[PDB]
Amino acid sequence: GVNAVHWFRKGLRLHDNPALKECIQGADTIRCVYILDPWFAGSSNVGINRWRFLLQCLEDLDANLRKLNSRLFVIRGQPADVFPRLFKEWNITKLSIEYDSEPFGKERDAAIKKLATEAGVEVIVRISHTLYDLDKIIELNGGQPPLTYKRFQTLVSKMEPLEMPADTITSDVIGKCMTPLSDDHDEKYGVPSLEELGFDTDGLSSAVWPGGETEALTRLERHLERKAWVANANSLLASPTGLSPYLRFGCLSCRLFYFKLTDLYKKVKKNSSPPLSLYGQLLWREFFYTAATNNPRFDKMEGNPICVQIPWDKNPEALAKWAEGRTGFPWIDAIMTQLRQEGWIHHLARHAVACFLTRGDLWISWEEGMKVFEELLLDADWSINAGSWMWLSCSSFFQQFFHCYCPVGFGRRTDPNGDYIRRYLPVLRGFPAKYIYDPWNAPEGIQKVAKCLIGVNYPKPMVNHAEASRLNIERMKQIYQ
Amino acid sequence: GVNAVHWFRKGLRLHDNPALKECIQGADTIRCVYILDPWFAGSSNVGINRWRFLLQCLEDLDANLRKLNSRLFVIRGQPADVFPRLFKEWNITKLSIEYDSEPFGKERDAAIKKLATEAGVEVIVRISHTLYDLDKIIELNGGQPPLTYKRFQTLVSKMLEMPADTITSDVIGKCMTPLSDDHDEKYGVPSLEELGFDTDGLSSAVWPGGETEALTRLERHLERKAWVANANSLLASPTGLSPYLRFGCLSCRLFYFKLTDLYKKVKKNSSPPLSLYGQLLWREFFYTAATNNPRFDKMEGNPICVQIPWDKNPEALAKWAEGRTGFPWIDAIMTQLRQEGWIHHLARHAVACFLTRGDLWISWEEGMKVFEELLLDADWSINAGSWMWLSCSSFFQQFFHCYCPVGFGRRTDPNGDYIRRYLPVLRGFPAKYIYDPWNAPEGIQKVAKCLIGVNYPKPMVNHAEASRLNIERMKQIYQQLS
Ligand SMILES: Cc1ccc(-n2nc3c(c2NC(=O)c2ccc(C(=O)c4ccccc4)cc2)CSC3)c(C)c1
Ligand SMILES: Cc1ccc(-n2nc3c(c2NC(=O)c2ccc(C(=O)c4ccccc4)cc2)CSC3)c(C)c1
Repeated sequence: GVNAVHWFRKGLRLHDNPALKECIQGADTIRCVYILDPWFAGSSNVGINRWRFLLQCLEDLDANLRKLNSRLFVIRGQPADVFPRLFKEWNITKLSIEYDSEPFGKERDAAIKKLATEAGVEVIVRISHTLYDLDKIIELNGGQPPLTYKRFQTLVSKMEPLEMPADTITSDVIGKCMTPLSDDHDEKYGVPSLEELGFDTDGLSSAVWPGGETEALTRLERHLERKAWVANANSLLASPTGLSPYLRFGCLSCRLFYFKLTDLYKKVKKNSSPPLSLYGQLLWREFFYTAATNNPRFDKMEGNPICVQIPWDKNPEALAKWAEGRTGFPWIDAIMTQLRQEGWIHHLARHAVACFLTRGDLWISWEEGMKVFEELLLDADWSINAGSWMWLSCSSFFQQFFHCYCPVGFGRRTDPNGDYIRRYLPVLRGFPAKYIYDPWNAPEGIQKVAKCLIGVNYPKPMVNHAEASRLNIERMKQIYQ
Repeated sequence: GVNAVHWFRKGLRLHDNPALKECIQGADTIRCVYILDPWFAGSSNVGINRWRFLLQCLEDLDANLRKLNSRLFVIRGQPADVFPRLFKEWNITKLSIEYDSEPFGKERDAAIKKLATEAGVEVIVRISHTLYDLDKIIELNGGQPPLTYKRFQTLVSKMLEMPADTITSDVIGKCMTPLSDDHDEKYGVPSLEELGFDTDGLSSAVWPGGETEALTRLERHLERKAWVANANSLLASPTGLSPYLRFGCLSCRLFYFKLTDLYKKVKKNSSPPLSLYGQLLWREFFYTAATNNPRFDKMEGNPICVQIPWDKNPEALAKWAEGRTGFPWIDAIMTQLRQEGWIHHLARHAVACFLTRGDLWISWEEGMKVFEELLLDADWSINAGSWMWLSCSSFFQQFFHCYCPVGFGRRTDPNGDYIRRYLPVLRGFPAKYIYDPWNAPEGIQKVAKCLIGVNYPKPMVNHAEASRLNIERMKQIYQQLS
């Protein structure tokens, strides 16, 4: 008969999944697969939050599929080795995927399409990770990706109204489509635990960001309700209505979010032409995906056509202290600790520790910061992470920043009372607000009363910002030439 | 054809702009440009008020140019790299600028003239940032700028130039501005975020930039003064004009004439006193003193600056720069400067004396750098000259008076309203203790809920001890020179 397979990679949801909906059409059987690729492997225990989030997404998908009398099939191995066996054993006729625009996903998917052709399997591809058809954006721009966000905004303004979401997969959508199940399904295709991937979980609290479409749809309605009523040092903390990690994994459709925000704006402000501020970072997300699709070395400086060439220092000792939150600047260290512990930090906090690492203080390549964020950040994948680190290190030709963050000062304006620093660095809980952001300048009496001695209980500033930043500012201006 | 470009740097206005008026004459096209030079980069969020004021000046220029069917072209890059490309691409034949007297500007403008010559572009320079032709003052004085303000007054006594008509739709005539479809994307005015500044913690400006704001303030300022014919003077006034004079949103020559006409109307007299013009001639004086002195902002190697061995104490500087000295008078002024970008002239005297010859004995150069980043109404010449003069670093201006960091505030604002506004942690403290919190009972402290050392910092020096020693240092320095 007609045996269909939907391949989950991103887009880990049943709502607004046009590839899955079209794959079910006319099908006698459906199997939803997720393939754990041993390509992604070798991470240490620091990368646990990404894996935990992913596994919780798969658990949620499996549970939602079970309400449809289906299951999620989790298969371990490389897609190129896995899919030819699946095609033969399940007698597959159709394979569906949500389009992936990133270059190595395009490479992977092109190879899998060749194998599908060899097996006589039709391939269904549908766009649903981004608001727009990125290739149409590139085509409208004469075949090259927009070089600036303003150019991107202008291109997007002329393009056809973004496609509306597809109906959720239901009892009715499935119909008489069925999922054949073996007795040992859970043993052979179950979602893995963290331990099975090798991670230590004995010292592990419950997630601040629980994965999955169910969590995301619940957050969406509360996020919309809170913003209607509205019509800070607590925004540095993880919000129970924050949606960004769910947008990265596809537990929440970005097109549904866009529509729900626009409808909210119309209902609250009684106006049909909202400002860009409404959409937050949705268009910047779309922009970095567009800039990366055709550039397989988007994540590299050397040989990358759109990346200014800058002689960053090689300093792994300084990089580690930055990555591990042991810089001596409580503001910077608190941010890296929150990132390491929970996997999300505020957007302004991302700018602060990125400027600190690259153009501001350490003169270390944006590539190294990207790799640490790649390991630790829940809500940014390869395109957006490479794009943001490039842009924020002044390595994009058309975005020169005139401003350089202060590692002490920026924190004081944001949390005058160092509540944020007292939370993520409790060893400084004694220090008062006048010294909490620069503990080195506190007298030894106030240090001892606080029961933390700089240099012993907490480390001293790793550089002098005034000295370092002035030189790096002079370095960058020379580079422009 | 005849394609003209007017280059805005200062003089961000359409009124009293003789360079732009002459550049338009005989031109087939006109484009007004502002060049964002990456040389000014590297500021932290502390420098946001200057940048915000500038961008609002540019926005206003663009909005007023749009009423003339024109646009402001904002280009990012160095003038020396930008202008040769512009000349070829737009086929420019003339380039106009308002004269800039500062050493840096003269150096930049000489390099751009050489590039213009190489391109076959005629260059138009007209004076309109100052009341007078500064070089004529210098020639009048025998080739050297006046050393003292009184000699300067004497020189201008013997010499103001009159203003040109505002650029109108009639003035533009058949001159037009060719526009690309992507103009806004390519030449639009940048936002603060595009320069890297954090705007999330930012309310609306106390000092909104732009000619339109300045001309509105000018009329209300003149009407208020006609009617009159202080603790609230420490606060920003809705009729204050000084930031607009610095950026050239308000012509200083228009202001001079309107003030003179007001005096003639109200007092029925034709010979006004110098006090009528306030800061206008001191502004002119510092521009004249600096224009030939590229090291005017330095002590060592600067010929008119007395050599004084200030201490290098960056810990003390930061407390002064961040308004954490323990003296609520000094701290309130530095806070108001950081948050808004203007403080009263007498407040400037107070925190300058405190930093240099009064208390901390830190070099006037360091105060100037903090002021250059924070202060909206003083540019390089006036800022360097003011810090030199007020730190007794000018040979011919010796001050016999040392400001008191507690007493001066009390005489100015007895209740302490000013301190309660910019330092609300001391809102509870009564007027007897608000200017010196340390000398107050712990009971009044606890009731006020600010404990010194806990909610606000303690005095960083003993003024009596420090000032006496610094006064002794100063008398010693002068004697070695005499
Ligand atoms: C270091 C870093 C890494 C990743 C992220 N990040 N995460 C996500 C997103 C991003 N980026 C971003 O929004 C992002 C947005 C703008 C710029 C920019 O240049 C720029 C240009 C002009 C004015 C202000 C700014 C750079 C990055 C969007 S979707 C989840 C960030 C903010 C920082
Ligand atoms: C620390 C500081 C920095 C800048 C300024 N400032 N701002 C602006 C201006 C100025 N200066 C000034 O008027 C200024 C005026 C006079 C003297 C002087 O020696 C002096 C000489 C005799 C009697 C009183 C005083 C010093 C500075 C004029 S246009 C905007 C000030 C007052 C202080």
